[PDB]
Parts: sequence; structure tokens; C-alpha cells
Amino acid sequence: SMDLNQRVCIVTGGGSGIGRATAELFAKNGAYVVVADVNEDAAVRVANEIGSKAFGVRVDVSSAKDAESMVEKTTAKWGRVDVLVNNAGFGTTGNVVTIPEETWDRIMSVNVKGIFLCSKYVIPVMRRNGGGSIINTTSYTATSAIADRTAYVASKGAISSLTRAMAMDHAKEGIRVNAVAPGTIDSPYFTKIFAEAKDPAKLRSDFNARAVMDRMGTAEEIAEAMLFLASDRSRFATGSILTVDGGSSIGNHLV
Amino acid sequence: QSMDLNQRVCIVTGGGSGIGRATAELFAKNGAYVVVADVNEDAAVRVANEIGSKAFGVRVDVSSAKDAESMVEKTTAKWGRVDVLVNNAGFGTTGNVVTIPEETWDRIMSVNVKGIFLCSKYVIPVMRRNGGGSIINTTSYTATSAIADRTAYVASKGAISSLTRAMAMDHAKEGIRVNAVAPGTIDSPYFTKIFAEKLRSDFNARAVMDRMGTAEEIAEAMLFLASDRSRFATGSILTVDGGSSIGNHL
Amino acid sequence: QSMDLNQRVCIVTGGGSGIGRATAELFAKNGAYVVVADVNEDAAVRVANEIGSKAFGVRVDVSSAKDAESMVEKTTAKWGRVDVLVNNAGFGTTGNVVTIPEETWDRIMSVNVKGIFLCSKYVIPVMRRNGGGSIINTTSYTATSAIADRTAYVASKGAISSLTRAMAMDHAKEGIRVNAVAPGTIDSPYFTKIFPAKLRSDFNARAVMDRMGTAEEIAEAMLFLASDRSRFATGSILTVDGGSSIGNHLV
Amino acid sequence: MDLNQRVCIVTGGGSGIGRATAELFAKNGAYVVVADVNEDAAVRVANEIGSKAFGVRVDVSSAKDAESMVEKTTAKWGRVDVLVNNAGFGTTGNVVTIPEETWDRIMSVNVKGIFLCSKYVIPVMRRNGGGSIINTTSYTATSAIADRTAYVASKGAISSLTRAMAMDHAKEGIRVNAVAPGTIDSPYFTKIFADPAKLRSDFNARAVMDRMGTAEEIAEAMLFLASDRSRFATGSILTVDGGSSIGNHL
Repeated sequence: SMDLNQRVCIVTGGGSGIGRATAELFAKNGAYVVVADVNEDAAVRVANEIGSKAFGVRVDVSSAKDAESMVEKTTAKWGRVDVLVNNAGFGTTGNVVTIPEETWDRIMSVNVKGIFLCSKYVIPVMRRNGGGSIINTTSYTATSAIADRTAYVASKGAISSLTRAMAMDHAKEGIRVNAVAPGTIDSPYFTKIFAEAKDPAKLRSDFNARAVMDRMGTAEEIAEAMLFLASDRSRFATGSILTVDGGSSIGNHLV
Repeated sequence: QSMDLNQRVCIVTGGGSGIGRATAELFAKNGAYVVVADVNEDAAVRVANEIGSKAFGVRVDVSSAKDAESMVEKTTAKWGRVDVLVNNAGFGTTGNVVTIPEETWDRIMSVNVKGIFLCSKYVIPVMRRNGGGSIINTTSYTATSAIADRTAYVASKGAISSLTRAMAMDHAKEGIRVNAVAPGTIDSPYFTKIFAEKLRSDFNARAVMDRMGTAEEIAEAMLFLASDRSRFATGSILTVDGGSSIGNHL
Repeated sequence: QSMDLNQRVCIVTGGGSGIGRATAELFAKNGAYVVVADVNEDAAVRVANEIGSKAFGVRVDVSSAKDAESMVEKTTAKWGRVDVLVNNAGFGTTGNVVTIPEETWDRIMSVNVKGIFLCSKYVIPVMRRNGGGSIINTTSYTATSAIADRTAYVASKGAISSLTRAMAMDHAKEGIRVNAVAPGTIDSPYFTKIFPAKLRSDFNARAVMDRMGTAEEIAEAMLFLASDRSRFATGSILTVDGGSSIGNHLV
Repeated sequence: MDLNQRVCIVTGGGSGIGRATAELFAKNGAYVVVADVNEDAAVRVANEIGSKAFGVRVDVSSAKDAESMVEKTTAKWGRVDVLVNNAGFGTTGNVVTIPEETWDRIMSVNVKGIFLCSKYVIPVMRRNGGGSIINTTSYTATSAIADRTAYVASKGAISSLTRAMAMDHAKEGIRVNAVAPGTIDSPYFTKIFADPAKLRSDFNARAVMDRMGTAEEIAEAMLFLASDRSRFATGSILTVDGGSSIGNHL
């Protein structure tokens, strides 16, 4: 399939997990891809594996200078931006009592201000190339919370509400804005947890049980939702949350 | 030509017109065998004939237990299995709780919600035996973001939305995913009829994108949820409504 | 004693037991004239007798248009107006789409959803003449956060939540607010019966607060919505569920 | 007397919703800490209430001011039973036009203020048998509007944060809920108006009830959620918005 043929797609967080699998799937679908990641070597590795239709660039999406620079390099190379996937983000454990105020602020700056900054510099370019599609990464936890990840969970509800507002702000400009809400996805964050566990498969079983489907999702499964929303298969979808979560947010199947 | 449903057996109710027709056709373009099931036998047959030997049409009133079980039996005699069920049979009416007649209220509940119940009652035993599958219901943006003066219809869509979650939890252990599509206002011969006879601008104005959707656009979301590209999605509502339900842009 | 409904005329369906009874009693303590409507005649009259002269009990099957209309006619004959309608008649059953009999599916939809439509069909023309009022439906936390093996019940509750929003939009212009309460699992004699201590514990565990709610706790939400304390609220769902629908605390 | 002798902290208590809440809590028997970024405003409200309130200057984005607020409260009255997080503000613009600093300032006051006040209040409640925390989200967390983009983003964070907190602290007997107000008449609006009549009419039209709400109306919802009348409610959003987020009635 060539759903994004010759479309220019920026994927932030593109060095690993969801962003990687999205950058690769978009390129398989004919896109030019900018692989943007806080870790420059990871971004370059993934762009190198994709080949001449990708480049990797180091971006801390919390940094306005990085974000505007990422856009300048993209337009210098391919002259336009058709799709932006805001997938940079992270989480920590703790509650309001135990989360350090610096950690709270870092989470909000990367997960939510990141969208605001990349979109701030991308959207003037889409306005000069007939519009485009922006896709944010929220979480099933935006609506069905979990305990002891409080800053992360707050950041995800910001992303869901911001997605609706942005869709309203930019509809008249031909710019669609939607978000994907993944369930618990096997990712480098989990790879490390498992690599450091005495009992990996048991821990995994615990994560599996968050979903009614009784497993974790994969990066490639989320990339498919990103592709649906980036492509013309979803041209009448804007301000929506597309959930792919194994049924983690639809009711308590453990009672 | 993608073949996202290559050799999958798909039943599409309300398959004679509008969304269900566009879904039946798209699934068949994607290599499915299609059962076009419609309240109007002629309409169902007309679409199956159009698609060719990979489809057949069957008259079904989804409010009838006897029609629904017989639909499943013809399907299995022909192709031996059911991989996908699209519940698209449905209708609405104008009025509020004061003006809607009690008979119309009941009929809207029988077709729009009980139809899912009866088709799935007979489909799921078959899916259970063939390793599971995918069931896709049709809710509406209005389930979440109401409109005035279609009150029975609106209530029925909320039922479909909640029923989709309950069913997803009921049947996940059997490898059956249940999800729903929430369309916005979709252009159709019904809307043509009124346009032929401010109104259109007002329909367009429901969506922040300021137009209506098409049957084909909702068929793409049906195809995504029927296919293996949404293998990790269950109990979800996938909204394709031009932003009609996300806030008041007016 | 708060007098949040003083002299207001209030119809409560399902008033003979559980949430509907606690609501009828709380409304009367807050000064209301109360119509205790119930599918069981004895249960409605019992409650109305215990309340005293500011209540009457009437047999009503909210699935019957005749009974619903008769109920409203009796109310306006006695007291000339209707200020509040609480739709609390309702029941559930266990099973899924495969095991639930068609007859049971239809009966759940007719009582739980059609009962709202029919009572309000006859109530609303009266409120339109008395300056509006407040209609309160009973949905469930499961309309949002489903449970397995109650599928007809769960479908009916999502119809009620959507219907509440549509109705608020249909009748705002008449000064009629329409809201619903979403209760959690509420202790009742059904639970006394089916109970041994492990199984209470599994029901308690539905809620992050690790208990079931009471009928009285739900009546306080019904009084909030029936009263003037909520005059700017319409089309809303007020959840009182101990945190049973806010995310999975058991993982 | 729903809050008789309960100690209640109200941030943003110097104006709008926070002030009406502070006054209603005191009418129901509470000791009230009126906290506000503007000292004079807090003092003004505390003076009007009398000797059951004191005014304190607090910028809720400041960890120092927030812990200091709690230490003054426990030094005066020995306990905290209720925290109302109502400090907040919004701005017009979208992601292109909102300056970065404003975006940060909105997140810091609107969302981080909840985090910091609760960080210091919760350890107290934990020792005094639990309590009730009420945040102020908005109808727009659900039903967005255009051109207020950081403010809308902040309110979705507050709603999700409310659910998270209710789960984090249920075991301590601490309930956490939020109110979602509609558009609330205020001196800001009196100014923005003085075509005046038309402008008022557009803000009124956001609600199906075709008016703006009052601060005193939202205060009644704060008082329900503070008091024992809502003891089985936690993690919830209580909407009082004249039906502004329920569907498009325009």
C-alpha cells in the first residue's frame, strides 16, 4: 500500500517503540519521514535503516529552539509538511505527595508543551501547503486512570482536551487533529523493567491483565492507528480519540 | 487494491443502501465473501448482484429472531463460518418524548438496538467455533453530543455505545472483538430528497469541517475495525464525524 | 432539617423500595408533596402511609402508557401541578446476548428506557404549564464502565444517559431541566439474600472506596438535582459510585 | 450547617467562584482559609466573612507559598478537612499565537497549583481522618472551544488528574472530585461588554438554557462535594454548565 506516497511526515519520539514503528510504517507507505528524537543516535539509527527517504534529527520537544529548527530542516530538505505525529513523551511513578515538583514540570513540558511547540512551528508550514494531519499520543489513562502515575495521567488528559481544541482552531485551515489512545504497549520502558526483573514473565502477566484481551499491545499495532489517521482513509475524522487498548478503559473486567 | 479481508466471511446488515452498501462493496473489494442482509430483499439482491459471486443478498428484519437465525444458517451453509458482522440496520425519526408515538419509540428500539442483540445471538456461536472474529456496530456522534428533536434515535445510539463495551467484555475470551463506528451526518438519497424539495448549509454546519460525510468514508472506518489492522482494539467507539461532537464551533 | 423541596410536587417511580423509596422519604423530609409510584401497589402505599398525609401511593407499571397517564392525572387532580419527576423504576438480569432470552431483553428496555419516555410524555405537558421543573433519570456507572454478563441492563443504561442529554435539549426552552444520577453498586435486600463474606468483598471491590453505596446516598444526589441548588445544571450525569467507573484500581 | 467546624481552604478565594464558595462554606459553619494570588482580594473576602475566615496571599504555582498556607492553617486550626482548588486563569490564542511563557504560566497555575496544594494538604488530612478535595475543571475539557487552547488543555489535565488522585488517596479516606462550570458571569464580562447586547447574547448562547451561570450556583456544587451529602462520590466530575457541553443546540 502507498497511503502516504510522497507525503512529508514528522514523527517525534521516532527513535524507539511507537514512534519508530510509525516512522517505518509511514516510509513503507511511501512517505518522506523526519525521525525526531531526544536521543540523536536512536533517531539516526532508525532513519539509516529506512534509507534515503528519512533523516534523523535530535529534538527535545520541550525546547522551542529544537522544535523550530526541526521544521527548518524539514522544509529545507522537502519544502513542506503534510503530517506531524507528536509521540515524544514519558511517565514516572508517584502521587502528588511523592512526585518531585521538578519531575512534575518535566512531564508537563515534554508530554504536553511538546505538542504545542512542534505544532506552533509546523502549522505555519501546513497553512502554505494546503493543510495536513496532526496526530497526538494520549492514553487510555486519560479517561480510565491508574494509581501512582499521577503526573503522567494528568499530562494525558491535557493531550486529549488539547486535541479537540486544536481540531477546532485549525479546521478552517484544512488541518485535521486527532489523537491515538494506546493501552499498555510493549516498549523500551517495559524492556528495561523486564531486563531488570528476577521474574519478567510474571510481571508481564500483571501488565497483560490490564486489558480484557489479556496482553500488552505492540508498537506496530499502534502504528496502524497512526497510519489510519495520517492517511486519506480518515479525511472526515477530526478532534477524535482513536483508542487501541485491548479494552483497558471500557469497564473493570477483574471484578 | 488492498486485500484487508481476503477470504473473510462478512455479514453486513442494512447492506442494501447508504453506509451498509458502501461497506459491503468495500469489504468485497478487499477480498471478503459478503452476505448483504437488508429489510428490503430487492435492495439486498441488487447489491449482491453488483458485487458478483463473492456475495449473496438475503431479506432480514433484524428485529426478527427468526430472520436473524435464518440469515446465519444461510451464511454457514454457503461459506461455513462468519468472521465479521457489521450491524448497520437502523433508522430514526423526528420528535421528542411528548411527540413521538409509543409504537415508533418501540420500533426504533427493536431495530436499532435489539437487532444487534439478535444478529449477535446467532452469529457469536458460529464465531466461537471458528476462532473468533470482529463485530462492528453503528452508533452515532449524537450518543455523546446530542441533538434536539430526534430523541428516540438518540437514546437508541447511547444504548448501542454501552452495549458495544458490555459485549466486548462478554466475548473477549472467545477471541471476539466488538467495536462501533460513530458517524457524523452522512449525505444520502434521503438528504437529496429534502434538498430537491439554509437547510443544507445547516446540515454542513453540524461539523467543524463544515460538510457532511460520505457513506464511503464511514466504510473505511468499518474496514479498519473489521480487519487485522485493529487487532488490539476492542470495546471502542471510532468517531468519524467531521468534528460534530467535540465542542460547539458555532 | 433542610427544606429544599418545600411545597414542590414530586413524582417518584420505583418508589416502593431501594433508591426510589429513599428518595421519596428524603423529598418528603425536605417538604415535598410526593407521589410514590410503584409496579407493586402494596409497596407504594406502604411507603406513602409511612410518609403520611403529604404522600400518596399509586400502582404504576411505567411500561404502560395507560398507567403513566393515569398517574399524572391523579397527581394534578390532587395537587394541580408537577415540579419534579424522578424516574427510578428499573431492573436488571444476568446473561449476555447469547443467553438472554428475547423476552427478557424487551422487558428490560420497556421498563428501564420506555418508562422514562412514557412518564415524561405525560409529565412534560403539565410542567410546561407550571413554569417548568426538573426531571431526574437513573442511569448507572456501567453506562460508561461496563461489566460483563449484564448486557441488556448495561445497554438500557447507556440509552438512559443519551436520552437525558437529548431531553435536556428538547425541553430547555420550557424551563425543564433533565439530568441523571449514575449510582455505583448499592446495597439492598437482593444483596442481603444472595449473601459468604468473600462475596460481599467482591462487590465492595468494584469501588475504589471498597464498599457498596446506600439508597440514602443516592437520594442525596436526587435531591441535589431536584432542588434549586442545581438550577444551572441540565443534560448532566451526576455519578455517585465510590469510584467504580474512574479506572481500574485492581490491576 | 453541612460544614460545621470543618476547616476549608479555598484557593482563588478572592473573586468569582472561589469567593462565593468561601462565603457559602462559612454560611454552613466552616472555618475558611481564603487563599488568593492577590492578598487584598483574599483579605477583603475574609473580612466580609468575619472571624471564621482569614485571608492569605498564595501563588499556588509556588511550593513555598503552598506549604506555608498549610502551616498557617494547621497552626490556627489544627487540621484541614476540605481543600477547594479554584485558582486558575485562561488566555485567548491557539498553539501558533500563544507565547511559550503564557502556556507555561497557565499549566503552572491551573494544574501544578492542584499538585502543590494537595501535596501539602494531603499529609495533614491523612492524620485527621481523611477529607474532601474539589478541583475546578471546565465544560471545555469535554466540549472544547476554539481560541483558548492552553486554558482548554489545562482543564483536561485537571479532569484526568481528579480521577488519578481519587485512586491514589481513597485508602486514606480522601475523596477527590471536580466541578465543571459553564460560562460564569463576572466583572470581566461586565467590562468586555461595555454591540454590548449582542456580545452578551453570544456568551448566553453557549448554554442550552441560554444564560450564563453565577458564581453562587457553582458554589452550591462545591458545597455538595465538600459535605457528607456526597460521601459515596469520588473521582467524579460534577457538571453545572447550563447544558453547554451536551450537544450542539445551535
